[PDB]
Amino acid sequence: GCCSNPVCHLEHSNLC
Repeated sequence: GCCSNPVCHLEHSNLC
């Protein structure tokens, strides 16, 4: 998932 992703977590460090 985007949240457990690196880049997608970077971008979405909100959710995660």
